[PDB]
Amino acid sequence: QVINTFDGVADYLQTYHKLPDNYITKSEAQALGWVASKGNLADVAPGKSIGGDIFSNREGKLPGKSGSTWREADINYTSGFRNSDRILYSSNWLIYKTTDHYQTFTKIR
Repeated sequence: QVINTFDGVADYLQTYHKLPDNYITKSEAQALGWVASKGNLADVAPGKSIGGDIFSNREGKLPGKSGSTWREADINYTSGFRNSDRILYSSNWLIYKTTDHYQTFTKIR
């Protein structure tokens, strides 16, 4: 099976300290041919979801420890345009969720 659910990815991150093999950055996706406005990710990178890019967190929505960095990954993606579901994970593996395109977050771990 493909690890792309909230619990599946949350557990993987906290245990393996990295995203599963089905995640690729936006820049890797783009170089493969992903064109956001065409929603072709599943055509150009079968089985992959966007994940691993740094999330800025300038709006102070997520709780940053002094030297921590936040990263994000798409959740529940299989085909077409990207959805609004994302998993947010910190340097010390704090896990947050958003289902409203980064408007609001809730802790899941």
